[PDB]
Amino acid sequence: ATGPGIVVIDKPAGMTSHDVVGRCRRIFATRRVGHAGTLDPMATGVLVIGIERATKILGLLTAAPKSYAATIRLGQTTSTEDAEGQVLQSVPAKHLTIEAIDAAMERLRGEILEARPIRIDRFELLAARRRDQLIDIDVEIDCSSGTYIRALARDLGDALGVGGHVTALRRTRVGRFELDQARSLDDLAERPALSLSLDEACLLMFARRDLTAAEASAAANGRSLPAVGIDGVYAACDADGRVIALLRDEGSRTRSVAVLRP
Repeated sequence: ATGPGIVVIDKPAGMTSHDVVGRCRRIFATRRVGHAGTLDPMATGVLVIGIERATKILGLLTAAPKSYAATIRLGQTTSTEDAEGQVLQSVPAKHLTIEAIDAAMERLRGEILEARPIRIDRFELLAARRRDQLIDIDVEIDCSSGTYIRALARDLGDALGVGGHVTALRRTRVGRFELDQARSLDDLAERPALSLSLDEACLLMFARRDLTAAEASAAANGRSLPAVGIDGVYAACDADGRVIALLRDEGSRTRSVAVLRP
């Protein structure tokens, strides 16, 4: 009933990204639902959902930069590298200083089936608390993907010689979408609404090209148009501002990325 669009969800802890999609299928009374990239079950925070034909732009959202707030427990390793597993190795971290921790964090910035390059762009220390023999640190991580944040925490613990694991993980950003635009699933169930319509999401994210009636008919069929030198994927709109297709300029001709209004 809402039409196509995107919804920014604040995922609850423990829930899979698949099951969020499941709940949205029920909420929006449709089977055409997808997400723009998994968020770890133990994590909370930003998960971007597409409804109806907005599923066709999900791939353009998946490589977006991400930011996380995390807590790492120094002094203990666990079987899962998070607080859900049993403690395996336990040694006091009490000798560690802010200087030592911060320096080891700085050192872990950089680039880490086919092997994929994962960038840890930022690894910033916010706070540190003593918990008897252990140290809990609150951190912020900017990365291309959060898939190996557990490994990062383990690597930090390893670097400091005390071991580490993640006790809290919260995604604060996916591309343009932060937690201030995110709603809870109960909030969404109460009043089902999109964050943005598909038109709104494309016009926010991409460059824009207004098409004549002739160009608009050709775009709706996925046929090529003359290129105008636009840089990157762009929204090709009709006279009414409706986004017909997402295109890319390649030399003198366009190539269709996705047809949104066939």
